[PDB]
Parts: sequence; structure tokens; C-alpha cells
Amino acid sequence: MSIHIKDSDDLKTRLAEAGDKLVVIDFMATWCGPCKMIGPKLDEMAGEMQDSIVVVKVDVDECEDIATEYNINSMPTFVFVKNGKKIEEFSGANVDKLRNTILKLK
Repeated sequence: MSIHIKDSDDLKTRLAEAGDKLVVIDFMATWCGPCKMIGPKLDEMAGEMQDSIVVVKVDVDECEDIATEYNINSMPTFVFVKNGKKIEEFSGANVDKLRNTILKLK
């Protein structure tokens, strides 16, 4: 249902390959309680938006360098990218804001 990011180079490639589609970078972790609650909600939205959005998951334990690159200071963090450009960011397991950001940017 989602592309799991292997490393920094993998994320950079996914962003280039996305073309004009909105990329949602889901910064999550196995130990992140709120991530596990919002994650299935994001998958469901993505399922009904295969044509317009690409969701990529960054495990902060696996990709410590990416977490520093994106200045991850709260879990979860959602970073929105379009044509390699970072448009927006927000942190917290906020479903209403997640849906709104996706709808307005896709």
C-alpha cells in the first residue's frame, strides 16, 4: 500500500520519479504510538487517491540521516513535496489536517 524508504538516495529517486504528483513523506517509527493510529487512515486515503498522490514511509530508526535532513523534532511528521519542492509540513497524528493538506495540494 506504501513505498518504504530504504535510504537517502532512495527517497531522492522516489521524489524525482513522482513527476508532478503530490508526495506525502510519512516520518514514522515502530515505537511511535500515534504513528500506528494515523498510518492506517493515511493508507485508506492513499488507496482512493492512487492517481494523484504517492505516500513514502521513512522509518526514523532506519534513516537517521533523513530525519536530520528534514529536521524531525516531533513524531509523526508529514512533509509534502511536489516536483522535488517542499511545499508544506506539519507534525502530530492529526487526521483532519492530513486530509485537508492532501486535498488542497493534490
